[PDB]
Amino acid sequence: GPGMSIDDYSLVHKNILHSEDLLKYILETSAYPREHEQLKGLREVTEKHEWSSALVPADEGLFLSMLLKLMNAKRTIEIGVYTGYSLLTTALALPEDGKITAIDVNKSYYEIGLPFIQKAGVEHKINFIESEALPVLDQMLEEMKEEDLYDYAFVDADKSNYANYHERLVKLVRIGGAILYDNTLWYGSVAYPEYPGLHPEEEVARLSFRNLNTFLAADPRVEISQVSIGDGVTICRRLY
Amino acid sequence: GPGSIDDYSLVHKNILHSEDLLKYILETSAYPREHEQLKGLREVTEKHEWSSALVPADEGLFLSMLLKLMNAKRTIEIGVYTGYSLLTTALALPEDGKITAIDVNKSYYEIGLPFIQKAGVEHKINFIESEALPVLDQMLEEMKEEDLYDYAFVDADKSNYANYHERLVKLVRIGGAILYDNTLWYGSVAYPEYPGLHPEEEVARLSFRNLNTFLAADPRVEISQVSIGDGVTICRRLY
Ligand SMILES: Nc1ncnc2c1ncn2[C@@H]1O[C@H](CSCC[C@H](N)C(=O)O)[C@@H](O)[C@H]1O
Ligand SMILES: Nc1ncnc2c1ncn2[C@@H]1O[C@H](CSCC[C@H](N)C(=O)O)[C@@H](O)[C@H]1O
Ligand SMILES: [Mg+2]
Ligand SMILES: [Mg+2]
Repeated sequence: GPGMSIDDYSLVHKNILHSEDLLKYILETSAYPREHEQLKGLREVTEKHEWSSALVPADEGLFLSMLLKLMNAKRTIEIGVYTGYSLLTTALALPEDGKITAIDVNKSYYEIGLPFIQKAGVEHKINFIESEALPVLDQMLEEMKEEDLYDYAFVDADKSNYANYHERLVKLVRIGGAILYDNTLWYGSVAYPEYPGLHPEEEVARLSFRNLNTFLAADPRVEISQVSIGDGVTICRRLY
Repeated sequence: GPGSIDDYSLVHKNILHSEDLLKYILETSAYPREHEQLKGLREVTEKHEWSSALVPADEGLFLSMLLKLMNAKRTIEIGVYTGYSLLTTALALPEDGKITAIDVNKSYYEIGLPFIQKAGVEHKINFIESEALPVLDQMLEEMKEEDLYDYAFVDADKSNYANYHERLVKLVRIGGAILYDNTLWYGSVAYPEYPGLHPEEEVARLSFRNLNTFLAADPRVEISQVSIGDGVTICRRLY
């Protein structure tokens, strides 16, 4: 209730890889040398923030950048911005005329990263909307034409609500476009029907992801690839 | 020379934190999406002496997804074994897609060939039985700019990836992808020394540490090292 925290949360310090040494090797060898100076800055100030556990990591970021470039994405939607690491990643990867619709309930987080976005010279690509994501997506469904469908969506907002996001995004991303769901392995806790001692919010997210992973594997509208990078990323490609 | 598969130390090591997590991914997200003929090919390969070299099913779906997202049409596969990643590629490509597939050992390919045929995609594949570098070098002297590959999957002799790279950054189009398989070498690349390895395993481990450093510094490409399977490094040609 009234009072003032993130180790009432149980999964903060876990990782899906076998050792922290392997993760550090990947980051130091392959990610940090390829990370834009302004992503480095954004990440380092986020690492001191209360919710740094939620930050998209740098090896995952370079993978998002790679996918965006390989598929020649130009119009994207970013749901769950936090301090803007995945958003700046996207903005740097897109061509100069790329356009991003960015949605987050808490703009104060975004203002932490916004100076780095500005210095990188890519703020002009970003339309930031401070809102719960689902009302925005529902309004887009009434607004958008087939000419305006998105090439790519990155989904990283309310971890209990991805299935509802998916029902909108399979209509807002073009045929052949990509929807990426972040955190679909939820620190490994999805591997069991029951799991001990999580925060109620973490447990709701865990069950949501177990149900989402099963549903997406069964969903004829997409083909999928669940990738054990970061905390699990499920790539979906719209078939019809 | 004077001095086998069951001599390797690392074969059963996971890069994920538990076998249960890996099995979850495979049972939930990979096997339900694996083509019947890929399942059949995997099952016979699991029984083979060199099953440890098999590309796993979750990695397969990731390769397939990359191929479709980038609209690849012409590809090269280096290191075929029984054909799992080759069949993945051939199913992913359009009906008129084409693959150049190179392996020193066609007998391995013939294990998977019946499944490739039943999948109806053998016509996309030009299988060359040879060491890869002589083929790649002959391609360099014949390749026309308009025939450059969209995508290359590199999974052959581990100690030789750096030599393959020097050819492939010229054989794949600008904006095209070169994927190197096994770049985390079961996690053993994470340390300067790693006891208990077969001599060939240690050669590969050192080759990958050098390669990973080299690729991260190579201005001809952008890269992303992905902790899927045994590590896959995606390269994108810049010039
Ligand atoms: N219903 C909702 N709609 C939109 N954003 C939400 C939301 N519920 C939570 N969020 C936001 O989702 C974010 C999750 S963390 C996002 C991390 C970010 N992608 C990165 O690159 O690091 C938080 O910023 C939180 O404010
Ligand atoms: N110098 C060389 N040139 C071409 N192929 C080679 C080679 N050295 C080893 N190989 C081949 O590389 C393969 C490595 S295993 C490849 C696994 C396969 N990509 C899969 O999807 O499962 C073996 O079939 C081996 O015969
Ligand atoms: Mg996330
Ligand atoms: Mg391999």
